[PDB]
Amino acid sequence: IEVKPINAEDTYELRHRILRPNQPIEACMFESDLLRGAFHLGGYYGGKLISIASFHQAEHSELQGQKQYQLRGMATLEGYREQKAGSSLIKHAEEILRKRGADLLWCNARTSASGYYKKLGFSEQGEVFDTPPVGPHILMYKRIT
Ligand SMILES: CC(C)(COP(=O)(O)OP(=O)(O)OC[C@H]1O[C@@H](n2cnc3c(N)ncnc32)[C@H](O)[C@@H]1OP(=O)(O)O)[C@@H](O)C(=O)NCCC(=O)NCCSO
Repeated sequence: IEVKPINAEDTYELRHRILRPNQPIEACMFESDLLRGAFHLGGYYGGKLISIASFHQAEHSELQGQKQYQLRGMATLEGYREQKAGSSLIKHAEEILRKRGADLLWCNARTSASGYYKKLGFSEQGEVFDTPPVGPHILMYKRIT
């Protein structure tokens, strides 16, 4: 897997295909892409973008740490999962975040992906909640100090 910077617009196709296929493409144009300091990473394999992840500064009222970042749009294409594409994006992002002085990385994780974030050292906080129309989510976080 090769991890490279990508632009926000480069994420829409895979966000749409993997995360939100039953909504218009506009549902994948996350407003948070337009928040200060947002950045995006792609994982490439055999000449194809196959994994994506997006990060921006956002301090969650319920997590402790002066500077926090949120992960959105975490997805790897079927056929290319279980290759450490996702893990590679997260580790690369952790370097960028640590260099920026961020204290923690959090996600409103799909409960179906909770084991993935667990393997990457995230913890669950609070209770499972629903996010229309994309189902059960749970707050998860990793302290990176
Ligand atoms: C969740 C994921 C992004 C994972 O991507 P990946 O590239 O396959 O991850 P990876 O780095 O190869 O996997 C890392 C580890 O977690 C495990 N893992 C991956 N997906 C998992 C899941 N859904 N549940 C539990 N464990 C998982 C892998 O088996 C691997 O474990 P080992 O090291 O023990 O073999 C991908 O399966 C996916 O896109 N799923 C559908 C969309 C989704 O749910 N995205 C997350 C939304 S959170 O807001």
